[PDB]
Amino acid sequence: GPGSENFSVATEESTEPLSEDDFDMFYEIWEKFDPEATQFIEYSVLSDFADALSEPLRIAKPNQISLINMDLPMVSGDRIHCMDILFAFTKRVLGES
Repeated sequence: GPGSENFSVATEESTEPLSEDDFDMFYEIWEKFDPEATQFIEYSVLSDFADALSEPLRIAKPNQISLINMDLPMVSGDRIHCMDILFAFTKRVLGES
């Protein structure tokens, strides 16, 4: 066996504010607006989706002003992609401003 008891110089345990339960909750609520699993929704229902989540991924209604102030893309000029919505919603929690 090695010396100096602990024998290492580093660790592998990550440090972030989110958990697996946040992403599971996101995908559970996502299916209510994209039951076809296309990975897209319209901006006309993005505000209902934003209010359907649990905290912290929630943006409590009225939320249209918050969505307008995000750097959210569009894929068509009227729809948005699942991962890009997720990113814009977690950006607040992560403190990336």
